Amino acid sequence: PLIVPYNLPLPGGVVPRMLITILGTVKPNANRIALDFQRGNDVAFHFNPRFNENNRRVIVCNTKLDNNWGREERQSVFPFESGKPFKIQVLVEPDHFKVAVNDAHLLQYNHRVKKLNEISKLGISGDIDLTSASYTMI
Ligand SMILES: OC[C@H]1O[C@H](Sc2cccc(I)c2)[C@H](O)[C@@H](n2cc(-c3cc(F)c(F)c(F)c3)nn2)[C@H]1O
Ligand SMILES: [Cl-]
Repeated sequence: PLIVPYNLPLPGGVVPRMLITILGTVKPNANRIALDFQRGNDVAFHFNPRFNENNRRVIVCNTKLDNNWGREERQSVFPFESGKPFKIQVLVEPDHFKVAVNDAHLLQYNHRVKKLNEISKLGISGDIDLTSASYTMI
């Protein structure tokens, strides 16, 4: 397994048609997972599965600018299960990140950070065993 938190450089940032794949297994009794697509210290796209927010499972997405979080976008469709292997695919499209989990579309997140070629890091954190993190062009 890879170390978590994991810092994956995205050389030259992201671009439409770029597909980022994260493979791992959710730990038993997991509480949270986070993907952070970052432009320097800003977080262009935070993707945050929460396994127990008031005894509900929810995916919270947001952007952090100058250390301030913005308006949350929440998705109650929750495809993760404690103890189980998963695949998160983040496809960069011209106007949003498109996320599929286990080959099923999950959500889209409109680009708030617009300098895509400056979003040059993906951080992976939380309650997972991380198997691989990679990217390719489709
Ligand atoms: O809006 C989104 C944010 O919400 C709250 S901050 C807040 C409070 C009130 C109103 C508003 I607007 C925002 C969270 O604390 C933020 N978070 C989560 C993680 C995190 C770290 C890790 F190391 C993990 F492994 C992990 F899974 C998650 N770091 N930061 C982020 O999720
Ligand atoms: Cl959290």
